[PDB]
Amino acid sequence: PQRVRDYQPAMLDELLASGEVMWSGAGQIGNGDGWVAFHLADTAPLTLTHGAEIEFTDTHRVILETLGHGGAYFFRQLTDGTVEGTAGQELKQALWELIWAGWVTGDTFAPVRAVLSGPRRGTDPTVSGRWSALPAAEPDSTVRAHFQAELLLGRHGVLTKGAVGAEGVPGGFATLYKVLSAFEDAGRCQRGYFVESLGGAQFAVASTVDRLRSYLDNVDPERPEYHAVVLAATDPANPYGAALGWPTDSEAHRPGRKAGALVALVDGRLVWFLERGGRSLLSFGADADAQRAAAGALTDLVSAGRIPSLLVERINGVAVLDPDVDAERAVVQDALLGAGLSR
Amino acid sequence: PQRVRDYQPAMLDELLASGEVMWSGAGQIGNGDGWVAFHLADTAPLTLTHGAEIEFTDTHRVILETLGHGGAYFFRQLTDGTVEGTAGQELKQALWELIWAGWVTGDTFAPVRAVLSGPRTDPTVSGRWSALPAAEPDSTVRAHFQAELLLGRHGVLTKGAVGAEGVPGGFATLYKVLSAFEDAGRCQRGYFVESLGGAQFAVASTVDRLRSYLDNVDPERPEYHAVVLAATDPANPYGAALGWPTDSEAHRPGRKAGALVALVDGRLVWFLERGGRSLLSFGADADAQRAAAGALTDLVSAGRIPSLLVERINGVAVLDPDVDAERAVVQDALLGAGLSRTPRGLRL
Amino acid sequence: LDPAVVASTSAQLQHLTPERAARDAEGVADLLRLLGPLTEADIAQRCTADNIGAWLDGLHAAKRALPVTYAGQTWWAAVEDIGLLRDGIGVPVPVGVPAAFTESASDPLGDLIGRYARTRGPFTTEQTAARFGLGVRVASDVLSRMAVDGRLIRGEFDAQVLKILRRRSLAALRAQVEPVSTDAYARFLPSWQHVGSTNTTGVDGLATVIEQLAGVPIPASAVESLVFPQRVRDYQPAMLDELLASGEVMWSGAGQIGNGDGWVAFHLADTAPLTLTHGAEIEFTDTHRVILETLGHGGAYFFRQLTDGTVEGTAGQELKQALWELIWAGWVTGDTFAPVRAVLSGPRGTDPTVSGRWSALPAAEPDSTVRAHFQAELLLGRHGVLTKGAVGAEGVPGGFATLYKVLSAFEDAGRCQRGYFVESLGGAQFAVASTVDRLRSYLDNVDPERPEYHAVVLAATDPANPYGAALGWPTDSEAHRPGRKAGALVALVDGRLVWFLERGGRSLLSFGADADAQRAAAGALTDLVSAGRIPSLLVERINGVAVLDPDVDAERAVVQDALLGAGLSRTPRGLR
Repeated sequence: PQRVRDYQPAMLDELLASGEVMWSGAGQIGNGDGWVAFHLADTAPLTLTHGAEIEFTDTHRVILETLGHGGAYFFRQLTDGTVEGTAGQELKQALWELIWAGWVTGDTFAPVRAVLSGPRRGTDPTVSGRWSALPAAEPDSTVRAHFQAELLLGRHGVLTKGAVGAEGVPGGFATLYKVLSAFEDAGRCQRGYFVESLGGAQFAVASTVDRLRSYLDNVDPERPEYHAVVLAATDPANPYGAALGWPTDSEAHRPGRKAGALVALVDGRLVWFLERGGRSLLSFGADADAQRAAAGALTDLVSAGRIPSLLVERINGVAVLDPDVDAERAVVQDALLGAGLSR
Repeated sequence: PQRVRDYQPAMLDELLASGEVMWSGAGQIGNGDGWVAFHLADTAPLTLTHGAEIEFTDTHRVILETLGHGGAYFFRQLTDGTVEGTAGQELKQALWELIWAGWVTGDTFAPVRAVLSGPRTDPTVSGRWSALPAAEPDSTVRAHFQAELLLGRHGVLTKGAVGAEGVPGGFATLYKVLSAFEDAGRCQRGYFVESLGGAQFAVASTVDRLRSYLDNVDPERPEYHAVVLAATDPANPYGAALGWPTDSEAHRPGRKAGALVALVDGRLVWFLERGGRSLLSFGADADAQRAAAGALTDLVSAGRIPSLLVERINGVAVLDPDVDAERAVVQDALLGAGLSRTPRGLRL
Repeated sequence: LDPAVVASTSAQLQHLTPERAARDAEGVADLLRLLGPLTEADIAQRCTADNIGAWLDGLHAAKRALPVTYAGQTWWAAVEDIGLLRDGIGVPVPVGVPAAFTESASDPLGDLIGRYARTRGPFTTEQTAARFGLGVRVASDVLSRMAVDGRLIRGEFDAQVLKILRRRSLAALRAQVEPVSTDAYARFLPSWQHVGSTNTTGVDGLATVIEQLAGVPIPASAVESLVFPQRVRDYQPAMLDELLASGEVMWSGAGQIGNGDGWVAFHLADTAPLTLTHGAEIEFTDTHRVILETLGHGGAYFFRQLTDGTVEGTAGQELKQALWELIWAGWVTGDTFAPVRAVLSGPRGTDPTVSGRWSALPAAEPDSTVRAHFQAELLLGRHGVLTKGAVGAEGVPGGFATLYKVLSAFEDAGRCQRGYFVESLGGAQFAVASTVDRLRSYLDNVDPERPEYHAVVLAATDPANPYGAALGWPTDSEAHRPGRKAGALVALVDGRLVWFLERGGRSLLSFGADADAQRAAAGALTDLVSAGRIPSLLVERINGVAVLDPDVDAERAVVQDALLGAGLSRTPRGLR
């Protein structure tokens, strides 16, 4: 809802149920939430993963037999054993263990809205939509490499040694660079020294670099714009962590790139950081009311209802709020109080 | 959207996919209009009907025999290596003919929302299409469930409503089974509505609710509540239990699809036919037409119905100098409600 | 205990009246469930159509309401009680039963006699032993232990039945119908002011809610947050501001709050100089004098037009502090409700909190008979039955001793009918006639049933909250005593006032500690939080009086468990 700008959860279920995209969960946080990775129907076997190598117990073995031969099935008909009773309730745990593994997917995206709500005639929603086997991901070949390269060049503006490290392609940058240079030799891409760091091998399609050639700070003295944007740390749009390391300033404590960690960043400089909600803050750099724009952004979020918490913000990286207030820390709580009570 | 005060269509597809209801259309009309019959999923085999009979060409058999021993599929996985170019148009036309007979069922209400949108990946066949569970064979259980369901739907089950409703064995078989109910005691067995003049079984509790609405013995000005209804939704007693007023000796209205009966304070004042172009005032009374007109205008302005700019009556359609009294009141009513007059005689 | 009353009441409790009889095949099973097992020869006395011989077989075939042969002759009993009765006395249930609900996890004979007593009138200890096949003294053993619990008490030749028998007998002693319990009035007053009513919607519904809530001062913070949006089902703060802009209601301000949430008080425009309190009579400096000069002499003016020559500066902030206080007196109103929406926002080019046109309120009517007549009729409109109490909180000038005079002219001429309507209140209790018929509902009937537990949450200073105007506060605790205070929540399930939240989550009370009934108020308050109607989430710092994490209080043990049932978590409170 930060990019679409007009999002109703009934807009995703519509796209899902048509058969345009695939759900295809993979990974797990624990106690629900997990790690969902969308797809597209035409090119699903290309941009999918192999598997998870789960234990494959017998109650797992019965499911994959039914879903194996055909298309989508409901919960109540997944097997013959009655869903009534513990033998029925034990199934849903055996299934959601198969989901996060990435073998079966539900096409409605109602389930993974249930497991987010909480642990609290088939009234339960946690297994409601019809579940289906997932198409056998095409084995790595010459075509999967080409398509993945094009996809990466489309997702990132430029493709560096860093972002390939975060994306975790099989074979590392060493193998991908082979096909990247094959492109630029054939055309379809040009390799230049586009951003001064990150080494001297950055690939980009010649259209992007035009846009990127904008946004440069012109050679003039001028008051900065002080723009503000707030992203999840583990959001693709977040550079810090991919092709851009975390700031060397304030590093003895690792901010990291994990779930629920907001990253408020004024136009280019990483200013704040949140962790496991609105609890622990990290002020990497300090500036005069540049913190104010980030505070405005966080407050606009919590007001709009996008992020759940009310941002207590009780701990700083040194945990100095009430005792022995730091002068560099004071600006943080001050710029915050002008925005939000922090309570 | 009339009996669910707030209804956004995305509210329905939330049910269909969850697995609690089954749409199962079971009757075809013209082109781009059908008979859908929402069943519940717990007791679907009971309220379902046997599959219709059709030509059963070979491509139909291809659509089946795959949906048969399986749960459900997308449109593409029905057959293999057939694109929307030439075999698709034959496969699709084979599908929408297989569903109006009632053998397959969408996993959501998205396609039918399109097939009505008129000819203008394709939206016409999107969701998963499932083979449909065979209807429970007629037995004693089917009979009891249908009888109890009918009693739940209509207030006082009559000999009439069983007529318009399609039940095997006619009203003669129900009276045989409802007598078993009256013996056990789950039904009142009282002469509740007089003109029906039969045996209305009803229920113990409903009668207590039905005994209200009884006209008060003293004289009182009427309340004038106008409630427009589609001519064929079960909340329309006429044509099923009450029967139509005998007017227009030759020209007779019915329960046609797309017609509107606008009844105010119980009595029906008007009748629309096939989306405008015919108004069938039945013994009008002044200032009652005002209420029905207000009903129609709030309906069209809320958007639930495509506007009506085409108007006629029995034979006096538009600006007949032979103007009658009964045609007058209709005019004085429609102009007062603000409906436009003489935009054109026709419409292309 | 009038022998006449004790007859009918013991009759209609036993479902013996011609009205209130089973008319159905299932209305018979409801007999067997409400009161104890009884013989079919007896059931025939309850049901209307006496062809029972098939109704009872229908239940047997459907495997419900099985028959048993214990205690001499055989009589039927509900399946749910076949488990209890089995272990109590007689042969056990046949193995044909599903027996899912049969298995007992507690003492049978402690519950088979209880319902048998709660149903009938005053009864002898000799009869129960015959009905249940017991001896003689073995029965008196139970009646003894039953008296210690609070169920069985003496009734002259059944504690809950004695309450009813005393209530009806006395009410029969004088010639008057039995009054509804004060709990029933607490259920009645909200719905008499449209609380949670879906009939009311749109601006034509808000111009109804106002005319009834006219003249009563309520805090600006609660308006359009907890008092209007509860009764005007959909409420968008324009439809109020659009009303104000026309000549329909005159938003007036009375009282004063340090925070800035001034006691606003709405009035219709036809009847303003009646329901308008006079004024405040504060000292008048130069600025206050110059405002009243212009702002009163003509119709109205903008903000900038009040002063002259010097538009703004350090003089702008002082005059904005002069006017915006002159309004909290009641001498000047705003032409819309847009400024006050800003003052609640706080300090957070043009400047709000002086936006709209400003005007001089009309000269309230001098105290006379017309004002008193109108005020009495209005109070009869707002409260259901106005007692000598609620007039106290409304603070009409002259006190109840001045109202009883003119209110007697009404009852004499025949517009209202005094009586004794609510259980425990004054003897005056006036009421219009059409209301009293509605009040005859909400009358908890004599038979025992499972409570409804339908929670509603008000603001403590909301006119719908009866507690503090008509009903007295529960005297549960004397040290920490609550009252009608701004921004306080009163959550009440059936009129019981189960909670009292104060000043956000800062304080919580536990008046009616009931299992399974704290949860209803918890759920309602959580819905208020989720819908955003409450301005802020709840914090829940203290409970009772500052209960700390160790050393759980027994009376308190259930309140926290109920709070856990809803969204609120175990995060340390006010960690700071």
